[PDB]
Amino acid sequence: CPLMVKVLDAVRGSPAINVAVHVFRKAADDTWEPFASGKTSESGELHGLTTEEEFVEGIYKVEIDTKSYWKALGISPFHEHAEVVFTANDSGPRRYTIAALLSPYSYSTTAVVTNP
Amino acid sequence: CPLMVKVLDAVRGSPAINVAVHVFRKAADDTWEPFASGKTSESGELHGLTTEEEFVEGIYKVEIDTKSYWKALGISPFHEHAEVVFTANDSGPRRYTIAALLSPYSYSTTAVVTNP
Amino acid sequence: CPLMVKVLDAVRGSPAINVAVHVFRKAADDTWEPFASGKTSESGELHGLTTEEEFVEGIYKVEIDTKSYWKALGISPFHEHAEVVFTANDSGPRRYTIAALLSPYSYSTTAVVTNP
Amino acid sequence: CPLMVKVLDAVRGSPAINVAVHVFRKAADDTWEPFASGKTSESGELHGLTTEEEFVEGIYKVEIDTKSYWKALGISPFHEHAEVVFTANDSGPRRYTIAALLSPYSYSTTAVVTNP
Ligand SMILES: Oc1nc(Cl)c(Cl)cc1Cl
Ligand SMILES: Oc1nc(Cl)c(Cl)cc1Cl
Ligand SMILES: Oc1nc(Cl)c(Cl)cc1Cl
Ligand SMILES: Oc1nc(Cl)c(Cl)cc1Cl
Ligand code: NA
Ligand code: NA
Repeated sequence: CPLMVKVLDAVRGSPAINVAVHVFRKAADDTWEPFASGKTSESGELHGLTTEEEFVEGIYKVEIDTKSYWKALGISPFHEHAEVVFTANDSGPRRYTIAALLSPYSYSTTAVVTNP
Repeated sequence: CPLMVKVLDAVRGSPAINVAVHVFRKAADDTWEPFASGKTSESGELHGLTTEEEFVEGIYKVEIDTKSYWKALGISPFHEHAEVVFTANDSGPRRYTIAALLSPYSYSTTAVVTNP
Repeated sequence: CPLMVKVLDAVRGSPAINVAVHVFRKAADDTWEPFASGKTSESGELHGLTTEEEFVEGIYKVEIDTKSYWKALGISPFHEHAEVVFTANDSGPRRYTIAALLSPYSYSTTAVVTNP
Repeated sequence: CPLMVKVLDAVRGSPAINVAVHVFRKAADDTWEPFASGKTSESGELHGLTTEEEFVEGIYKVEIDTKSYWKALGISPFHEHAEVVFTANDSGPRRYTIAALLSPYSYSTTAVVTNP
């Protein structure tokens, strides 16, 4: 698991379950190419997006579909989604956890980067 | 003012209005002495708490009555209050803004310390 | 202004000054069109981006050049930029403040939407 | 583990290791009685503070010693500590995770409450 996403709900005090996440990687022509996608589990975690072999150097975009999450709960939120954009693996392989804390008009994101 | 407090609501995307705020100063016997208090305005801001003459170096505590705020909106929150404890230092810049961003099960706080 | 952007620095406890901000509007073909831009002032604020006449309903993206900000302080940051994507809706209140709080490996953003 | 504390460092993009945490419980005479203490591990987590039997109903204060953490790293931070104050177990036993994200002039805290 070189790439993991974890999402929490600041209104309910709970993991954010069933949040859709789409990952893109910037291509040689400067467009965002689809790279991996999934949804958070009952623990708010999304595991298994990619592998060490496939997760090469690049600029990645992790799109967290916060609007779909809030609307599936019947609430009207402010943001369309949360985008986390970063260069990965430029000094060799690392393990990345992208965490997000969600409210209807606010979110926070942080990264935990470790060296295996 | 040397000290200003600003409170925001992450659920509704609005200032947090009519929130009670109490400021205390640590006394020599390690107890908290009342220092100043008020309620946030329509902009979420509380001005006029103290003066330069009165705001000497020391340890201060800002207590924000977040539980009453959420209950008046019909929401059951997690925290009893939000407390911000810091040292005022004359070497640093002269004006302190204590900002807090509120959700039912979370809050964040940051200090903006500037010189006019 | 109908749209204002404010950026704060969580490491130094200060406004984030001279941060580049680009605003885009989603066009009918799903591409991002340049809409407005500027640099934050000494207060961390960027005023005057647009007018009521120009700021019609639609999807907007605010891109904050956080990577350049940290590099000019001699700090290597995680994110390429911070992006805030939202729908402007005439039914809601009239003035939007997009606030962001920056650290090298995290950021938060909140929307304060008010009526004068 | 009915009570767990997790702490992250937003400057380093890492767990906050070796953070001291003191938990207090409000006594019948309205004072804060020491309840449990410990320090975060290499994963930023603090396990084993208490037991189901001992973690009765009450108002608890979780004090996270952020100043000692930053100073042990040679940095001068703003806050003395972070205090998280909440009523626990008022509707029967629950499991509580208190999470905190730290920067020198800012912190965020959230709670995850689950029913075993
Ligand atoms: O396990 C976890 N990991 C991270 Cl990174 C956060 Cl922010 C929160 C939790 Cl509970
Ligand atoms: O957590 C926070 N986030 C933002 Cl965006 C602001 Cl302006 C202030 C705080 Cl304390
Ligand atoms: O003036 C301010 N405005 C906003 Cl919107 C935030 Cl989040 C924080 C501050 Cl200090
Ligand atoms: O402010 C915060 N932000 C994030 Cl992303 C997590 Cl996981 C936890 C907290 Cl307290
Ligand atoms: Na390289
Ligand atoms: Na009860």
